[PDB]
Amino acid sequence: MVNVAVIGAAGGIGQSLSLLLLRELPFGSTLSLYDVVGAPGVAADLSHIDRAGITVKHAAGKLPPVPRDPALTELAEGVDVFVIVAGVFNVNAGIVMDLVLTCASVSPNACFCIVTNPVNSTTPIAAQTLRKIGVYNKNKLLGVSLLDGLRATRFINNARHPLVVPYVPVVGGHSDVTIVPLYSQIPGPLPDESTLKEIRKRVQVAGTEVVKAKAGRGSATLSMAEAGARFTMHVVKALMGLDTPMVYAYVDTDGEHECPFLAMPVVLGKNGIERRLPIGPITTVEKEMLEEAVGVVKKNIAKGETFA
Amino acid sequence: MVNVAVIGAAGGIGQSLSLLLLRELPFGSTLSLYDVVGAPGVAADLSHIDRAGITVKHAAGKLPPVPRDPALTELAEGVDVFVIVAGVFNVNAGIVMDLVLTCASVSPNACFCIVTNPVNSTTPIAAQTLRKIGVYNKNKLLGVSLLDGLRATRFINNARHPLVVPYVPVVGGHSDVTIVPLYSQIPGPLPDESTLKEIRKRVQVAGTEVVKAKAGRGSATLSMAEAGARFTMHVVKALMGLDTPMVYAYVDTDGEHECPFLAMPVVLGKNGIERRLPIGPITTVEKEMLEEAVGVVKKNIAKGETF
Amino acid sequence: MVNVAVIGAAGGIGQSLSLLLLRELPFGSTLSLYDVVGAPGVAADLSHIDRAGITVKHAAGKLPPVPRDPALTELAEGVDVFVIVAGVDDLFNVNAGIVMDLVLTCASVSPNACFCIVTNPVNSTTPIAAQTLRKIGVYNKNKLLGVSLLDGLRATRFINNARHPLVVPYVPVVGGHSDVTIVPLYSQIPGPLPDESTLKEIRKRVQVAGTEVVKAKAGRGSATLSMAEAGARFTMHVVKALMGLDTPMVYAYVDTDGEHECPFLAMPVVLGKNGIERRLPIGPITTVEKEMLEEAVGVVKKNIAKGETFA
Amino acid sequence: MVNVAVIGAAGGIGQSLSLLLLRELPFGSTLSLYDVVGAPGVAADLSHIDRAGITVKHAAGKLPPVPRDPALTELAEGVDVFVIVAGVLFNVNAGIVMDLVLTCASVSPNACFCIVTNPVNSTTPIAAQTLRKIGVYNKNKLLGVSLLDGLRATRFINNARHPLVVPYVPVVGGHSDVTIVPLYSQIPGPLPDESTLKEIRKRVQVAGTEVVKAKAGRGSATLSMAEAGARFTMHVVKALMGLDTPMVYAYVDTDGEHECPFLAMPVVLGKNGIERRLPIGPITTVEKEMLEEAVGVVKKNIAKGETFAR
Repeated sequence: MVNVAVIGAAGGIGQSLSLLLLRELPFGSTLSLYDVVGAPGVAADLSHIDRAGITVKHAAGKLPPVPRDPALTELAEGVDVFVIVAGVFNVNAGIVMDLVLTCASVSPNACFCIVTNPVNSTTPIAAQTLRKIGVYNKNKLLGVSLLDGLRATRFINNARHPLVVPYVPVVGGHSDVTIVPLYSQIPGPLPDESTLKEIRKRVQVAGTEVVKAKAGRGSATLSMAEAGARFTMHVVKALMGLDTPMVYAYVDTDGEHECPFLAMPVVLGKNGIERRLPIGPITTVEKEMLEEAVGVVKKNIAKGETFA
Repeated sequence: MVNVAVIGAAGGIGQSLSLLLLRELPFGSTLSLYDVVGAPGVAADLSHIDRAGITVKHAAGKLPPVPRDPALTELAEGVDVFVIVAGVFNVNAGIVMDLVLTCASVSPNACFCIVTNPVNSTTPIAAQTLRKIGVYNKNKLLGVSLLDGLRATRFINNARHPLVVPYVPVVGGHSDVTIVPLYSQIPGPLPDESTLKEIRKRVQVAGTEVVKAKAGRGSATLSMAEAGARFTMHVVKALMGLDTPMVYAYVDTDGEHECPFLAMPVVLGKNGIERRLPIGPITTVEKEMLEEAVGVVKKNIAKGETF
Repeated sequence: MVNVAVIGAAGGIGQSLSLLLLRELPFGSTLSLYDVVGAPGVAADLSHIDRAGITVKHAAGKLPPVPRDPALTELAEGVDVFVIVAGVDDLFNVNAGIVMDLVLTCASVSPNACFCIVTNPVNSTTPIAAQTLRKIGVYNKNKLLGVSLLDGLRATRFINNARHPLVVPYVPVVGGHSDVTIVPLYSQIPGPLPDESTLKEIRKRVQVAGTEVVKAKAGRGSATLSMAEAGARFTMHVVKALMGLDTPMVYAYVDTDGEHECPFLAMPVVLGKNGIERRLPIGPITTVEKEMLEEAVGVVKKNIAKGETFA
Repeated sequence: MVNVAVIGAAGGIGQSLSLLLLRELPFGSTLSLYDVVGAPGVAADLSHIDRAGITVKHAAGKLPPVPRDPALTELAEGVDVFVIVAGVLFNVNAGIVMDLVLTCASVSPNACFCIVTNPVNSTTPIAAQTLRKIGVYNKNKLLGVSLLDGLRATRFINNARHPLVVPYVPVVGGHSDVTIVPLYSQIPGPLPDESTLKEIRKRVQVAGTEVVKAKAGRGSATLSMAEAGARFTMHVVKALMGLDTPMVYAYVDTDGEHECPFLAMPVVLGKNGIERRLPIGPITTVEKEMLEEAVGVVKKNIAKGETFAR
């Protein structure tokens, strides 16, 4: 009833994301993997785990890539969700533009989730590609940014033990400074000022901590696989009508905020985004910080939009 | 409550093992990670997932491996379950007997699980390692053999669709040909003779199939991580008195069978192996397969204990 | 999107069944409750639980009963599953008449629905429902089941009590549903079965547990908390198979075409998007179980004829 | 591991409360059912359900009740949580609550008491007086179940803000019909309006009479408090084993804080019971008038029940 495709499934992120998706997909679904190198090896590895009721499809790659690769054209028949996770800005921009053109040509009513690293710039890029073809729904393009909310939630639960909250709202952007946590809109007696400042700074520059631990080897591969798999399950469950979750995602604001591509709460549904909620009441400190984030996001959209 | 340690966690197989454990461990547990290189990087990677109730520790290795190191001893204090997944025959046998020596000197009352490649050979080596120390409980040494059950369940499920079974018994050994799937002891009308031979053969050489598709660049890693993590849930959940599961494993056989280290069903409890069950009824074809399998397993055991 | 209706929700078992169903139904499901008296209370009592995504409807019955109740006809539009648990030396007659009328009223507007029978004289009431559906003109032999999970629950509990740390998830039970017809197949389960002369006592206990419970109640009532646990599980299995989210294997008092000579035995089946899709053979049994089976079948044969003669 | 005793298990609320507790209790625990009439019928009814790892005990009552029932003295040995459910009004119900706490606390002075008897405003302080005569009284181990309001509040708001859904709604005050004050300003998302929040906040305060009206004066919400009572008990047992630290709203005793000694306020459960008492938090002007009035009514109920003990 649902078909989920992963683009770039033989990488570090794609391998772990694929394993978690297999263990949680509903009965009777189907998977689909694609990569230039390593797809056959990964495909005949998940076919041995029992997981009754799940079928795995497979499409091999090609010697150094050519535009509009023929193999991907037959893999994209009848696909409902595309998880575009491929890359290692200039090099990554071309890869995103190449893939969306091939995938959207066969299936034009599907949903897209962007997981490539500079989400601020590749999300608007994908909007231009769908405009040239002539098919574009603003309610079916989402940029995954749930990783920051996972870091904000963890950092507050370890400071107010044994008081535990499920989630924390985060708005703004998703790169380095455009992330702003709204710690005031959660139940409980917030710890103190001049300590929320240290916690708020940690969430923004938490990425550089992981790459420093690896001594410049890699990045936080395991974190985004968990964050990507959680968000992907939200879309499919809402697609079948088994949920109406309220999540935070980098979406296109139809009016609303002056910035056209802010990261604001939404309500998912059968047809995609269903409701766009206002940010809500915020304090003075979170007001000055938010106004600085919107300015930086403005340039990021334009720079990404210069390419395409 | 319960402390779980994964030795050799920065490898390709052990990285997916740790991620799966963090999402299933009970509230208030602990996770310990150790490897020679790359331990801190994995450590400050899972610490960012929220997962309230779980703490994470780690210990870093050093220059090319030396004998028993202080870093491994400090992490091993008060550890209930040890998962040994580390390696690259003689190269792996030397590594395994070193970690068990250093781990068992600080927590002799723990449960040891073996994940490394020569299962029929590394498991008796660890038992001979513990005897030399002075402490060895035959109910607290298990060799993981759940991958064969996962393969045999999938292959038989594809053939009898839409009939689904939760598990399939597998006895014998682990290497290539000692694996004997007992398809007669499952509920249902088995498809047909002269077809089960191919299915039983596919399970025997399923490992070689993955390496060929990888162009001889590696082996299965995503499938072995799932089996290793699933088995550790049974041991931990039973230790804290929340279940008593019946599993198949490559365990010691005191009395019972003639082979000193056959793989047979057991029942797990608050002290480890508490009840060993007989293999049960079999047919003629499976009896012949088990007769040849026993001969190779006996020879495999002797070679490992010699080392 | 699935519609599940519980007929007789204000009785002793209907209330617990409805409460158990409310917490397990899938998102977007709808629950209907009908009874002659007491339906509004159950309705605007269950509606105050959170249960996001589930709507609760109801239709109150009437005065001393009348045939073809107009409220039931209106409530039966757009229904997928019918869960029929409604009833009070002549206990059989009242229940048979009630079931006949209820099936006649419910199937006249939704012929493509599943019927589940939970009224106690199962062996005689299931062929009554089949014959009524035949009389109407619509009858699907893969969409008519009789719940028989209570005996399996009892057998599993007893055999797990016998063997201390060795647990099994289920136990095959074939035959019928009365006290002489239940026959557990203890040979087709893993492990070293305890001993002879200890299994006969267990089988007798499985057969007489109902009278044990009734007598323990000082002759005042019957088993209601246990009977409501089985119906909820069977209904969950049916709805999840119908929606396409599973294909499980169950034991139920279903029809058989061909196979056994007895028209309405209880054998393992596999459920699918169209109800039953594959009936399986009973399997290999030992000699002691064989002797029970031929005696079990004889009583079931005479049970079926009474129900058919009633119509 | 954990022994849970349900007092009054053969009643309308107790029977359904026991059925839900059998399906959700952790492996390795034990149930204990007691009542004056009908205990044997219920006890040998839940033992047929397999649920491997659970043992069901039983203890019959007596003739028309006598003080200090001997049968209730052996069952009280080893219990870890007591769920007082027996009931029929204030004069009759106060005698029953006073008798059972006296017998149970004399054998198991280190257990948790979860009062579910109907006059929660008046019966909770009564049990405090009973425990003081014996000489053992822990204020962190005595709680009153008032979770049926949060269930009613969440369902009513979620039916008007579709498709926006919240998991819980904070409710404080008391528990009868005027002492309930829901705090609808403390939830995420844009609140609907005014002059409609007034009708919603009022319905939560008069919902009990609506259930009785539908029954034509035959009963009350038996199924609702069974679900509410069973869900609340699971929080306490899990926090005793150390498997959770939930934050819940309950009618507890405050060691200072509010001037009213028995307000309903948020708390944090732990290994020893209540581990933290949290401030109510910011509220709006409209809800400020309701809360100030509610405290005045609550004060009478505490003193009305605390003088019956003498």
